[PDB]
Amino acid sequence: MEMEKEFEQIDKSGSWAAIYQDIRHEASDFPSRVAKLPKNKNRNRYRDVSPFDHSRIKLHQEDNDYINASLIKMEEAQRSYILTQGPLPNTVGHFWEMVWEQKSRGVVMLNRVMEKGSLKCAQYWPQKEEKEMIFEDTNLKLTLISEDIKSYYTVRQLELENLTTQETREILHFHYTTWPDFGVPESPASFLNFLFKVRESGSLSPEHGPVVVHCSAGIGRSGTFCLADTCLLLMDKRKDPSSVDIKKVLLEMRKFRMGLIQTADQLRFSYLAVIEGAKFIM
Ligand SMILES: CC1CCN(c2ccc(N)cc2Cl)CC1
Repeated sequence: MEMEKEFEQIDKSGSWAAIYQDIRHEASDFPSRVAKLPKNKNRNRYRDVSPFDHSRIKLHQEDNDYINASLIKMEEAQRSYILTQGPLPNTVGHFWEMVWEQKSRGVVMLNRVMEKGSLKCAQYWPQKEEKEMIFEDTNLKLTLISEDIKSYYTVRQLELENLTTQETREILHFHYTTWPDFGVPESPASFLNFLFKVRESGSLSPEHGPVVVHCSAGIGRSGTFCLADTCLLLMDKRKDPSSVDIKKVLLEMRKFRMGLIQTADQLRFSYLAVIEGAKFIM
C-alpha cells in the first residue's frame, strides 16, 4: 500500500502495536559473540543491545578492537551510517578513535547527557574553547572551535588532532536537544529541519566516511533518524515514489543492527516524518 493512506488505515484501526510486533518477529537474528566476551562487559551500556559480528566496527588496535557500533550500508539509496551507543566513561577515547579511523565528518547526537534524572551518556566533548580534552589511551586531542545554540538543536565545530602524526581534522557535531524525556515529538517539523541541517553540511555525502549517529542505546531515536533519511532519498531517486515501503526499509536496516525502532510510537512517528518530509522536498 501507499504510505499516507496505510497510515490513516492503521490509525483508524488502532493496530500500531500489531504492525510493530510483526516487524519484531520478522527481524534478522545474527550472532554477536565478540560483544558478549567477558573482557567487553564494561564496553556495553545495556546487556540486551549488542552489535552483530558481521557488521561491527573494528578499532585499529591489536589488544582489543571492540566498540558497540554497527555499519548500516544502504545499497540502493547509496548511504552509509555508523550507529553507536552513547559513550561510557571508559569508552570516550574509543569513540573518537573510531571517528578518526573511519574518516567521518559529522557526529549526530539525539539525547541529552542527563534524562529522567540519570546519566544517558558521558560528557565526551569540551564545553569551553580554552579547556580542551586529551584522550591518553588513544592519543587524540579534541578542541571546541565554535558553538551555535538554536531553539531545537545546537551545532558545534570541533578540531580532532591525532597526536601521533600531528594531523588535524574538522568534525561537525549536530545535537538535537529537544526530544522529550517520554514518548515522541508531537510534530516532526523540528526533527525534519534538523535532518536537513545535517544534510546541508556535507556530512552525509560520499566524499566522507559514514556519519556517526547515537542516542543512549543507539537503536531507537538513532533508528528513526536513518530510517527517515533513507526513505526520503529513495522517494527522490525512484520513478514511482509511492513504491517506497517503510517497513521493508526498516527490516533491511535491521539486518545490520538489532532493535532499530524501540516502540510502536517511534514507528508511527517515523511514518509521520517521511510523509511530511516528502511534501517539503517538492
Ligand atoms: C548536554 C546537555 C546540554 C543541555 N541540553 C539542553 C536542554 C534543553 C534545551 N532547551 C536546550 C539544551 Cl541545549 C541538555 C544536554
